[PDB]
Amino acid sequence: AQVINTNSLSLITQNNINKNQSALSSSIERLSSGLRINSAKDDAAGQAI
Amino acid sequence: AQVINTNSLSLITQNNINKNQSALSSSIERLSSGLRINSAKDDAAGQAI
Repeated sequence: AQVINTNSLSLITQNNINKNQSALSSSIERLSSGLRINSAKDDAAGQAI
Repeated sequence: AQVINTNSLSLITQNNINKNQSALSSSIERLSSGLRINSAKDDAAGQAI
């Protein structure tokens, strides 16, 4: 290898997984909850209606 | 052989070894730590950035 001070590829991998973790959490919490809005974290325009 | 008081070629050889010694020491210290800069006796722009 060339760089040993930092494993930049590992940083890219972690950055990629962090985004997918949010989608996983949102999917699980929306599946558990009956309501689609799930506590107004989404757009509130339909939430008020 | 002509004279024995001074062995000039020996001194020139010593100068060559001393010149190589700096490169050897720099190589060892740079291999020791990941940082390429390593307390830059080198150019200081990169360390500033």
